[PDB]
Amino acid sequence: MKIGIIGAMEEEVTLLRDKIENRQTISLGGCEIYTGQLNGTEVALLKSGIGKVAAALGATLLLEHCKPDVIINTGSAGGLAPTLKVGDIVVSDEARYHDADVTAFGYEYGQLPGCPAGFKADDKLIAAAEACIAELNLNAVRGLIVSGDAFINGSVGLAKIRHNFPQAIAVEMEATAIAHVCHNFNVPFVVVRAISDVADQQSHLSFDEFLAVAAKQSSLMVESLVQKLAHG
Amino acid sequence: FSMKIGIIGAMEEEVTLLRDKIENRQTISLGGCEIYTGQLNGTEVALLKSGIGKVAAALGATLLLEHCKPDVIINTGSAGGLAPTLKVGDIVVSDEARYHDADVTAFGYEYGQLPGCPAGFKADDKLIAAAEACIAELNLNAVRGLIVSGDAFINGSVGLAKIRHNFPQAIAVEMEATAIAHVCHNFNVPFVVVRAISDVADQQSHLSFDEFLAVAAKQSSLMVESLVQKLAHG
Ligand SMILES: Nc1ncnc2c(CN3C[C@H](CSCc4ccccc4)[C@@H](O)C3)c[nH]c12
Ligand SMILES: Nc1ncnc2c(CN3C[C@H](CSCc4ccccc4)[C@@H](O)C3)c[nH]c12
Repeated sequence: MKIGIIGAMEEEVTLLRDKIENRQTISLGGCEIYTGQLNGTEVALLKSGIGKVAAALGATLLLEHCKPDVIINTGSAGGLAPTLKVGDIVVSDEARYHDADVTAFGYEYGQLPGCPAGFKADDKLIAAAEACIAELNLNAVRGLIVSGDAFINGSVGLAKIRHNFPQAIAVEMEATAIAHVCHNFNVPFVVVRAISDVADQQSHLSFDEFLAVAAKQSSLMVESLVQKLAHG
Repeated sequence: FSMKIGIIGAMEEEVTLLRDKIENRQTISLGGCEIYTGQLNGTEVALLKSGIGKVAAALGATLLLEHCKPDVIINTGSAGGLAPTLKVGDIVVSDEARYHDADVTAFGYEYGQLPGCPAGFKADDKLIAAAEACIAELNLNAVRGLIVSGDAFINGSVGLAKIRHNFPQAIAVEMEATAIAHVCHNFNVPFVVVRAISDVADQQSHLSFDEFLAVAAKQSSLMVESLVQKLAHG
């Protein structure tokens, strides 16, 4: 069993990179993949870069060169669910683009042609993440995570997300692109991210202040998740 | 006699004319995409049908580069016209490509720019020069300039007005070119976009698109055919 892990930023993957033993680095298409073992479990950790295209490019390389069994997308997120606080965990049951619009041709808002309207996260991965959450006494929410190529900062951008996706629990920039690539290769995925901000007019300040905490929380969750998946 | 020209279009109607002209055609099926290998009037080509939108294009482009290692990439297909002098059927050639829907301006990046990327991706001078030569030789109407991409079909209202405000110099809008440019940038692969106008991205864009996609696909395909020939044999 080989678990794939994707994070956008150095800050989001560095704690995990530090823990990978028998570590090698694949440098390709402007991405880095760190292979080896995380607490005795085979992993391949991609630092993708920010945004949908970076993520898609990276995920494609990871799948092709490492052939992981499953994909875990980690990192920070803007919280949208009312009970989320900075540091809290969000688990995808599903990922959708909040910025895709071909509704003029009768696709669902956020759906692109040739894709499902949303991408369903894997039930077994979700169950394992929720067990870890319980064992670690974490505050978490499970639900729709929406992705776009914009940093959300209140105002019109937030209003548009609330309009189209009142049920969305968090917003970020890579998860759906990762889900989309996984869909095309029939690879199970889950998103396990931690809240850095709440996507409002204070989101820039909050993010600067709480990215470190979000990166730590998400990484600790991912470590626990990898362990649970490999060793029950 | 040793070059391989990569060509990318999103939709079947955009690649079908080119696909039909491929000698010794074969098909590679991978990651939900198709790549047609063979020769086009004697020049080795690899033609990708990527599907629609930024991720589809990125996934497709990555596979094409990894599996086929083309020397250059030509992005073909339709676009919404933004430049005044553009009519349906006319050619657009990219000088450069920017995301019209990327916004990390909150952290001081230029509008359209993603962190880790240049603010826009420049098309290859030689590729552009040859595209401009084919335009003269074919006696076509064309504009060269900035082409912008996003994951939305543009249909007037705020959608169009926002693009025109943020990119007053943009000459066309579509949904794959910048994703392709971005992937090519990361692999150090020269690209050019050579598309043809199907609509003017206004209230009427959906009707205009349905009506003039065939014309767009024809005119773009003709241009790519001449371009491949020019790149291969001067
Ligand atoms: N409010 C928000 N909107 C969109 N995404 C997020 C995220 C998740 N991220 C965090 C990452 C950074 S956003 C742009 C950026 C670039 C350089 C420095 C700081 C921030 C990007 O990979 C997506 C947290 N809060 C968000
Ligand atoms: N007004 C416009 N906005 C964005 N893109 C375009 C384009 C270029 N295309 C044409 C392609 C189709 S747009 C979405 C779509 C979906 C199903 C059926 C028809 C069109 C997509 O690859 C981007 C032409 N006019 C456009």
